[PDB]
Amino acid sequence: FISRFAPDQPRKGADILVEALERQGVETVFAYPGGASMEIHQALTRSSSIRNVLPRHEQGGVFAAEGYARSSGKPGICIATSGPGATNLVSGLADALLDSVPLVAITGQVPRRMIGTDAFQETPIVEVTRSITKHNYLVMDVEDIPRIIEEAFFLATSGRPGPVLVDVPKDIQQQLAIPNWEQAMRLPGYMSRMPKPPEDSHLEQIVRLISESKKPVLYVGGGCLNSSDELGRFVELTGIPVATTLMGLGSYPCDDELSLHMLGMHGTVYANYAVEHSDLLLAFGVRFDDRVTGKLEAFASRAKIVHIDIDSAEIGKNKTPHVSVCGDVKLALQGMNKVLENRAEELKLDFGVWRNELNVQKQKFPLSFKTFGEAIPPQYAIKVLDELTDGKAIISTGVGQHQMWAAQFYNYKKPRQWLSSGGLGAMGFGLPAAIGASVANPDAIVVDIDGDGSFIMNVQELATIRVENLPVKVLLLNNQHLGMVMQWEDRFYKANRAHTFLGDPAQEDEIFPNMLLFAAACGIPAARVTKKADLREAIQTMLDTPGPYLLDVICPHQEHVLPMIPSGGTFNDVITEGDGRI
Amino acid sequence: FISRFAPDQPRKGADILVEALERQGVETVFAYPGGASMEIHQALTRSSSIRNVLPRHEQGGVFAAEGYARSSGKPGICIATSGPGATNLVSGLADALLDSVPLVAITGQVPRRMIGTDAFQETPIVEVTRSITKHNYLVMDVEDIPRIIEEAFFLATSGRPGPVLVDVPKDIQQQLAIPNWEQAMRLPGYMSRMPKPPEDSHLEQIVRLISESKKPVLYVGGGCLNSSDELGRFVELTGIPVATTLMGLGSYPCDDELSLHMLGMHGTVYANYAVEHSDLLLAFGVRFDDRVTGKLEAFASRAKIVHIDIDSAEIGKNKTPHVSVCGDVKLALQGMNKVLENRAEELKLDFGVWRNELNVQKQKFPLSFKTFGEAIPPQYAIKVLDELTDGKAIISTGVGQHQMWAAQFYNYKKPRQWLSSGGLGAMGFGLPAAIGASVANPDAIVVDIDGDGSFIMNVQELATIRVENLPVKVLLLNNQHLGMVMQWEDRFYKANRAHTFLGDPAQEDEIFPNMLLFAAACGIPAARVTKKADLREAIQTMLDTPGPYLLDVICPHQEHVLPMIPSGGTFNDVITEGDGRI
Ligand SMILES: CC1=C(CCOP(=O)(O)OP(=O)(O)O)S/C(=C(\C)O)N1Cc1cnc(C)nc1N
Ligand SMILES: CC1=C(CCOP(=O)(O)OP(=O)(O)O)S/C(=C(\C)O)N1Cc1cnc(C)nc1N
Ligand SMILES: Cc1ccnc(NC(=O)NS(=O)(=O)c2ccccc2[N+](=O)[O-])n1
Ligand SMILES: Cc1ccnc(NC(=O)NS(=O)(=O)c2ccccc2[N+](=O)[O-])n1
Ligand SMILES: [Mg+2]
Ligand SMILES: [Mg+2]
Repeated sequence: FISRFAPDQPRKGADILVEALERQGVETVFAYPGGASMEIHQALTRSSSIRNVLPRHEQGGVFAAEGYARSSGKPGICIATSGPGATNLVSGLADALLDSVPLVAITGQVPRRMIGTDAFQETPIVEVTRSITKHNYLVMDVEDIPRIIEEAFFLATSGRPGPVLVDVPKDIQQQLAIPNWEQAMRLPGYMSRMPKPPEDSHLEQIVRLISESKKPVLYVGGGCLNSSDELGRFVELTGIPVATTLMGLGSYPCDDELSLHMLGMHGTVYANYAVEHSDLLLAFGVRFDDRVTGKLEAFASRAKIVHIDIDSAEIGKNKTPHVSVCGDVKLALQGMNKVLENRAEELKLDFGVWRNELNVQKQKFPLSFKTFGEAIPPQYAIKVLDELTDGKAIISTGVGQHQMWAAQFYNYKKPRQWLSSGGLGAMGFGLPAAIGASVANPDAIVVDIDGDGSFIMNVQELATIRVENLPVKVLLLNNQHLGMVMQWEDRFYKANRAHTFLGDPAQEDEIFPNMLLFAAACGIPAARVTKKADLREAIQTMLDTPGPYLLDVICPHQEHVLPMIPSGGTFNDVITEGDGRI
Repeated sequence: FISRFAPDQPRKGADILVEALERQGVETVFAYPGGASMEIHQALTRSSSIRNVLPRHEQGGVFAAEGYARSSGKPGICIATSGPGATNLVSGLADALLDSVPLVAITGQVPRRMIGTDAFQETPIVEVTRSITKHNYLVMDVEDIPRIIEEAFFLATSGRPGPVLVDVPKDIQQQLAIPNWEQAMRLPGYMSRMPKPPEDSHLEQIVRLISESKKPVLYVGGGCLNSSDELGRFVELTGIPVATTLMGLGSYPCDDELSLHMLGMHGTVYANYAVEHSDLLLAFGVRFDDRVTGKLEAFASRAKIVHIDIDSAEIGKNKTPHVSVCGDVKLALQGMNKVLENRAEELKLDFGVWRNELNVQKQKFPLSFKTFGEAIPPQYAIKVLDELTDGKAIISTGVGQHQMWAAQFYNYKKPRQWLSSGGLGAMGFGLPAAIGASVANPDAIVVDIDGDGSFIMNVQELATIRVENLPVKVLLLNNQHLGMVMQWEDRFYKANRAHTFLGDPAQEDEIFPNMLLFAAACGIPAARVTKKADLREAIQTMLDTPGPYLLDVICPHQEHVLPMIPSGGTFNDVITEGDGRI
């Protein structure tokens, strides 16, 4: 590593922190400047390897860092000033923690001598973010910067990945010092309980259970994002069907005959059927979240549960397993793969009768949508995008109906193609997320499947897309409503509208606001499409036009995401029919 | 009070909470719906007295409630869903606490049985907001709703006003119960240390000090917002000049001969002079914040300090006073006014020599600006707005250069005409704040003096302005930069630009983005003005056109806010000359 400073020569704390980032392999930050972080931004300009993407609001900054992180496997880095800068990161951090996204957040702070005095732009950010980050730090000495950054990146990326925040007082940024880069990390506790490689004692007991079962199911989630090859090989050696959580899409290719697609509340009927009637549940890298389980005692009630997780706090949290393995699923699969490879003819595994039993359910209840006259079905739009991009686009989304359809109707080949807020479910995620994805993946098609409710929340980032000259494609499914809330309104509150309409009550038939004009304000080419016939061409034009593009897709507002298990329900409660129409 | 329910008849917790609001005199909420707050929104629709203004992002919601609160003296109410809804309020709460703004925030939460399980859209909001609210609550029983709401509004509005958050679990919203409205508030500690009326022992000692002083100064702040009459009478009985904090503008009319205008870092030279050389400092409703004091030992170092504050934790926090009074400044002035009225001829007060000494400073160093050819001076634009509105507009602002000029160059007659984020200094405040102001004041001219950096952050609220048909006027001082950061960049970092340019580096002379097109997207009439000559007419057109209006005012980017005391400095360090030019 080549420094920009002599080994014996003092420099500012701000300059130490930036070098600390360079030494971690950081190439991009998302930083919005302010009083308490100016020094860091000054140090940033004199770096040649780190580029800064300036957002227009710091919530854009964080979600952009998440996009960056989710679409690459690298940690996302964002920087903010004290006070209002810092607090605007809060939703992103909470989002990153719940979805296990590696993130390092750096915030400026008032000078140390003023911490606690309610100074200009002061917020006890360490206090505020304690329950919503993996860990955080207040830097109280310039001597500590090398050690804290190293710890921050280590903690953020190791074990169960998560957000780490580092608060840096202005006077520390200014203090001249000589950094020492060979300090030991002060993480003795965390480091002592980092999971060991799985030994064969546990792994052969699982292969034993597989060979003894008649109806096995793979329940696969966000823990498997780095184990696509391993899981691939595991399936071809067992022939066990694969259900997936929303966070796990793409781990196993959605367009394969062994794929049961997504399970859960808006999961496919056949996936939930498989899990309902399975005798062996192989839960790899999941957290038995309420959205997939529903009522707990009814979830895989006839199943022998095997649960592999890198977090011990997750094992036996919601459903208590029969067999458990604590550690990396990649290694567990690698180990299980060898056992299955060696004893292949010794086992002669055949799950034909079970796989077939599922194949009839896949036909009796496949994913379906209605086409009404010339109106665009949102589902069909996503199918056309899938066909035209050849299933190879990076997709980010907002939250709601459109998010579920983007999950249901696009066929993700690899993981890290699907970027979405699952745990927290934060609106205004898709657009800034797309920015991060595109900066991390300069040669890939990046499409933000967004809703008009979500899109508008962080519309200011269209300024960012244009200025940063990024080829973000926006497929806006415009249905004039907060659809997800409207669906629940329709089915539980006698269709009584409670502030879910997003258009203008005066001109109730006019599309409002005009999303094309937002795009024009930022010099981004845009088109609107209303007839289904024009769709195939409109989307093709979006893809072909160089640089950013917005396509406003008008959809009938009364479509419903199906299937649906009402919250806290069972597989028997599954709703497969109906909409907000007549 | 007429209820919508029989006294003996059960109803939902959601319906109890809404009635609790009606019983408090609530007429407006700012609420964005979601999964965990649907029930509240359903209960809201069946209320006939409370209207809901739906924002497009919940940070808009909070700042709108702040606008409402700041421009009326009533508490502002906002409602949000769990998780991402709740976290998006965070900047508003922190803002409201630092500026002492009465606010009640209600958030939905996951059902009680799931608190702590990282459920769908769960955030420990009570944990997160503890250090940034006056108080908060987790409701654990439907029986507690009447008592908690009453406590919430009491705490939010009594003593030193502030934000209070009430977290309400979904199952509590659904539970049927019969509310009891006569419960005693469980605030024995808070209620026992609520300040008593000031007795004459203290007040005559102050009048004694006034008559003994030769160079007295009134240092007046946000504590005086409800004491404009009392302070008015106090001045006409003493003839003591009035300096003001940013939060206190309008308490004493800026356009009066006894007014020293604003003091502090961007305060007038004569105001800071007065305070520097005063022998008696009358600090009424201020908090000796670093922005006005600078280096503490040098601030009024020759002055006898009298400090009246409703918060005992503020008295002797930063500067230790000689004499102090703990309580309401309105009552203290009322008491002091009688003493001064009775002993008028007995004292024969005359501060001519001191007032005159200040009058020469007011001439030697008045507020000034340069006009460059045909380009618009931002200062002059605000002067024209002042003249044309007759000084009677409600003004909200973003944060930065434009905020200081809106403070310096508009002459506020009454308090609660000036709405601005002072303590936290949050960008994207001016626009949603204006919405709250206009909903609270349907017949007043409401103008948001905003900057292009700040404006874009919450540009989505233009959808809100239009749909809610509110006559918000937006005077956008567009200088293509984060000006305040740029000014500091110019004077401390050799003009080295560190991510402060907001336009497009490709088309560097084109105004970017096009703010008129944002306004058009939301069907809001808009015009751009570049030549100074067209300004008088452009602004007049903004005022005359019914409904919302945006005026894009182009300004040379290298203007500097003056005067300026570099942070942590003295009156001797005052900078009165220069800009970002040649
Ligand atoms: C408004 C809303 C939703 C509607 C989103 O509106 P959209 O128009 O963006 O998406 P669509 O459903 O119509 O396709 S879904 C939802 C959930 C699942 O909690 N919420 C509540 C919600 C409210 N606020 C934020 C920041 N995030 C949220 N998820
Ligand atoms: C960007 C910025 C400022 C520039 C604001 O840009 P504007 O264009 O809106 O205003 P102007 O100065 O050019 O007239 S001032 C400032 C301070 C005083 O901390 N910050 C840092 C800042 C950054 N982010 C938020 C939410 N609030 C802030 N105050
Ligand atoms: C652009 C700009 C505007 C206003 N202030 C500043 N910077 C500072 O004030 N720096 S500072 O002196 O260290 C400071 C003193 C008290 C509170 C906060 C800060 N601060 O956040 O930098 N920078
Ligand atoms: C619009 C919409 C979408 C999804 N969910 C919901 N509501 C619920 O799920 N209600 S719920 O069952 O009480 C619930 C269970 C677990 C976590 C969170 C909630 N919740 O926030 O309402 N509402
Ligand atoms: Mg929608
Ligand atoms: Mg500007």
